[PDB]
Amino acid sequence: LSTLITEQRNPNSVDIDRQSTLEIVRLMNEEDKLVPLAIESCLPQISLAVEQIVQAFQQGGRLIYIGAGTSGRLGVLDASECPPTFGVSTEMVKGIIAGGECAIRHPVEGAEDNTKAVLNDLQSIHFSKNDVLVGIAASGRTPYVIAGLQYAKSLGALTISIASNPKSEMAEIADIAIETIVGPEILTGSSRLKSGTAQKMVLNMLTTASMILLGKCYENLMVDVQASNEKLKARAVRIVMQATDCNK
Amino acid sequence: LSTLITEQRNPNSVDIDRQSTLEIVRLMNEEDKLVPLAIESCLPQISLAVEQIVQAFQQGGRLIYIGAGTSGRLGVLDASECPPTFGVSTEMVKGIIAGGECAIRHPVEGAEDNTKAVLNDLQSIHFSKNDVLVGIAASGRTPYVIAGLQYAKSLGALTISIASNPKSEMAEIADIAIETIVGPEILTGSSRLKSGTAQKMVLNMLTTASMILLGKCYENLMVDVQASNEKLKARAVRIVMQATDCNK
Repeated sequence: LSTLITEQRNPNSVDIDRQSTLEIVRLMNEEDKLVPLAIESCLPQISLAVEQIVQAFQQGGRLIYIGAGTSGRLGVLDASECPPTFGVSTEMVKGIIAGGECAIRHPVEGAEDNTKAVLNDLQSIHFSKNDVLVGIAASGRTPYVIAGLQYAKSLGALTISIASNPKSEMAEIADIAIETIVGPEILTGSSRLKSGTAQKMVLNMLTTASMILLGKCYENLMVDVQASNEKLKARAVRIVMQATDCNK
Repeated sequence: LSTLITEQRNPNSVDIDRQSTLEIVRLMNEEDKLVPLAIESCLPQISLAVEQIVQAFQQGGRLIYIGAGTSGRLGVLDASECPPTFGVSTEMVKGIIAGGECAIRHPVEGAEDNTKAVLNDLQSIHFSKNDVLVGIAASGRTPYVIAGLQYAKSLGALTISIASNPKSEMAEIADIAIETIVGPEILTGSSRLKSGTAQKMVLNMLTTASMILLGKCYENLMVDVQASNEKLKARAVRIVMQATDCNK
């Protein structure tokens, strides 16, 4: 844990437990400003991932996310938004979380250390060399994710790692390593903060960019939207009008 | 929908469906840089919310999040991280999502328009004037959330609104209005992007700041961590050492 930035103490928060409410949120905001800068540095790798994901998609493959705790939950979150936004099948982008569905709401004892469970999770969805696997873990050393990436790599599938520590074991295994160096968290080890934000930003790019390139968009209009409520239904009507000056 | 920034088209993405992969992710990154700036503007309101949440917590109340779709999922995500990070009961911070558990993975037809369902959802957890209710909706007009805030307000509970459009109906009802003006999304109406990031950042501040003030922290060390895996167990040992120069 001593060689991980994610586990490092932030010099600016040493006396955070003695600072005013405003000073605490201000400090959190200043650190937040650093996350977009950390992603900018990874754009070349993120872009490559999108290119590779689009090709896989065109080959009939799926985009698979794996992770534990918060990282896993973010993969589930991003995946859940693809069908309603781009009108795609729920199978196109799948988010897998260590520990199963119970892990979405709460932690599952030793879930991220189960190196055998990930193989079962991937075999259950018939993971194949045609799919793309994105391993998400701020530490870059989550056993469950390392094993998932190793398995996928051995099968012949393209692998991508998203982690917050440089030269991680995950990055050493993955074909494409996205390293979001966000720096020490305000609360030491609280990766749910800056790394969580970084992961959401990267995941959003992987799906948004890939879906746009696949045609699930016209100009900057969400033409493949799945209206499931009044707002979205009213937006669908609005889109049609914006694309071609007509009326309701 | 024509008076909502969230539904506005972004001038910089008009031909996004015709741009290279790198140009797409770059544009998304430039827009992302704007989110922390949008939060900075709300710090005074966010800080006030924390102060009020801490008092409620000290009075025995809970922090309750309500939202639909992505907004609801983020409230669930933030809530799920409090027990393992601050060692608190699962009842202290609760995330409620329109549509029930099914809504975590996928959309539930008309869930965000059900103004009666929110009353049932709040009554089920015995919501009271002693609790604090945070209504989360980028549009600021989600019927399910508006009704939730109205009910809570009438009961006598402190209410907080988090939305991305100024002077929303939610902000008009809530006691404290946090307005994260992030600007038009790259994909028109795709609030899962900038507004989602903004909401996560605000929620993270509400719980991190409040928990720190309650003593669920020492210096910047996560002393109340709940070790559920080798990493966290190794961190607990590390924390003890960092606080007082001892050894394993």
